[PDB]
Amino acid sequence: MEDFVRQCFNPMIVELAEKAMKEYGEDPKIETNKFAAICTHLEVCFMYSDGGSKHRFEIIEGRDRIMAWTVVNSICNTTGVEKPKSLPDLYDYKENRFIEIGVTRREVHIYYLEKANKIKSEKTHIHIFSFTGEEMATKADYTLDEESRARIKTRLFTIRQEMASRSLWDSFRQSERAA
Ligand SMILES: O=c1ccn([C@@H]2O[C@H](COP(=O)(O)O)[C@@H](O)[C@H]2O)c(=O)[nH]1
Ligand SMILES: [Mn+2]
Ligand SMILES: [Mn+2]
Repeated sequence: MEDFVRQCFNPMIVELAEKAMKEYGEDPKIETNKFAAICTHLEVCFMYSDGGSKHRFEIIEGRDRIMAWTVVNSICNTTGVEKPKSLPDLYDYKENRFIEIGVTRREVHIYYLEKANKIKSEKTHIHIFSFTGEEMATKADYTLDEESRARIKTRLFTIRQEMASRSLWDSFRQSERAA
């Protein structure tokens, strides 16, 4: 699986993923499934950000903590939006809301509930994707156009197919744990 992650994800994503894991005392070389998951989430966030018009989104995920909060605090001060308890994935300038992205190896509804439990009374929008073309979003408001969503869903399906071709899918699919 390590060779797979290095092969299918761009180096910027891989480096960010490795850093995140190490910050948690985890070795990307050993907890490979987790390594792949972080990379996948990151790719989706970047793809999602590229989905709208130029300037539509601000990417929060993938930034170091100080920079991430700086962006979030800056957004809150200027737009008047309430400050989230934990870092969100992106900010939508058009809808003026923060977005939390989830990619799940399980089922979208369960993952959405789990995300919602963390967010609570939070006003953050939630968008969940699966590797099998399913998606779930807050108030069924999908934010992006179908073509954009389709590209993400296809890429995820593709990752799944590639993993399966290497016999890595079964382990990967079973490595996601509940809240
Ligand atoms: O402390 C953390 C925070 C996030 N994640 C992982 O980072 C990715 C993105 O998290 P989120 O933006 O969906 O919370 C997911 O694979 C999630 O498990 C962790 O492993 N530990
Ligand atoms: Mn995040
Ligand atoms: Mn996320």
